[PDB]
Amino acid sequence: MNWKEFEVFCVTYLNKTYGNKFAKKGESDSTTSDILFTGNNPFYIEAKMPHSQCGQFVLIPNRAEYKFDYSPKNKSEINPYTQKIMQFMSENFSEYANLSTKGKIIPLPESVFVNWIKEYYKSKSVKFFITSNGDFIIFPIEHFEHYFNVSCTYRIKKSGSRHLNSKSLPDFKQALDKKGISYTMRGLELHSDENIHDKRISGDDKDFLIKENNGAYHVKILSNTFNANVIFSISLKNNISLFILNEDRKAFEAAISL
DNA sequence: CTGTTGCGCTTGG
DNA sequence: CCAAGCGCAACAG
Repeated sequence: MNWKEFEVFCVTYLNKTYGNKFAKKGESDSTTSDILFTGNNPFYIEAKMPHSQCGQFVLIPNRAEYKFDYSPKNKSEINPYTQKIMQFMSENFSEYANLSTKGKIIPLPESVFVNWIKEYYKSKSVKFFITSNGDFIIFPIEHFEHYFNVSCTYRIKKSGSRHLNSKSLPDFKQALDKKGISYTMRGLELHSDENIHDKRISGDDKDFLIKENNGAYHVKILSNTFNANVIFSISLKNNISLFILNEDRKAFEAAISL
């Protein structure tokens, strides 16, 4: 299943097993965490697939100073582990200053990255993670390293899309016409008997993406922002202590009972 | 009202 | 399986 279905699967399990106290938040909403527990001890739960990413922050190369600057537009604050990562990258500036989509790994001790994750998720009011290897695994954030291997890379990650808008409509129609596509439009709604699902076309410095939903097409404008972020990847361990697993399930049971 | 950015999410070439 | 990015919301203008 995909990540959206996986999160629903986790919420269904939580409500079935522990009562109707858990709610999934909006898909792709970056301002909140995946699952909210309702109770006198409220907290969020992150659902993670076995191979997932797990937080980021943008760094801007300062070529005049040969160091990295923490973006003032980042949505979490510098913690001591952020600072260790920035120090390593800045002291190795020539190795990281040339940004790439392939990414440059950061070979610091894994504990630095685990500690970043623990601080970051604490700051988001996330007390537990849920994952699955065929059975559901629920654990408190302080035990993260017993469940996931963590790595960290610095890579360009293009920013996301936006909806086609009225101002961009002439440019979009011009791009369609140059491609020879037969279509009509009612406002921002596109109609075509051609097979244009997931089609990419461009014009006047705009890259468009045509998505099919309902009974017609929804057009997106892709970003032109290509900044680079430190970003964490996690891989579920194949060998997890059953002793830790069982005590962590009891810790979850305590948290929802407070 | 529009375009930019950073964070969500593993993904699919 | 590894180089790579779109769906989303807050922001500034």
